[PDB]
Amino acid sequence: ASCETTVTSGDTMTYSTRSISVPASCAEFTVNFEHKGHMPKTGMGHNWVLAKSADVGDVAKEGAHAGADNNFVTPGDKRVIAFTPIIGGGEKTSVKFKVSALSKDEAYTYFCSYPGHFSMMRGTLKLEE
Ligand SMILES: [Cu+2]
Repeated sequence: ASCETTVTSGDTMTYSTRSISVPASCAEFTVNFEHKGHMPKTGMGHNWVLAKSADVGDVAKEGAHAGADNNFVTPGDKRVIAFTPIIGGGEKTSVKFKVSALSKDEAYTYFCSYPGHFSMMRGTLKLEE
C-alpha cells in the first residue's frame, strides 16, 4: 500500500530490514511492526523508535530508565519523532507519523530501546524525493 512498510523482528537482535525509504509524496507514513517470536520471552521484547542519528545514544540511555510501562522511551521526549510500544512474541503494532516532521538533509536512525538492544538493533531511515 502507498505510504507504509512492514518491519519484523523475532528472537534475535536484528530487524528484517536495515533501511527504510519514505516517499516525499506521502503526507503520513505508517510503520507496521511485527514480532515473529512464538511466546513472550525474557529479554526479547522489541519496539521501533525513530530519532536523528546524533540523538540515538542519549534517547536510548535515558529511555532505559523510563521502565517497561513507558515502553522504554522518556515521556514527551522531543528527540523521539515516533515510536511503537514494546511488543513480545506473536504480537503486532503500528505507528503513523507526519512526513512534515522529517527533513531531507537530516540523518535518521530507527532502533529498539529495550535495555541494551539499541547497539545492534537499528537501521537507517531516509526521506527520498
Ligand atoms: Cu529489541
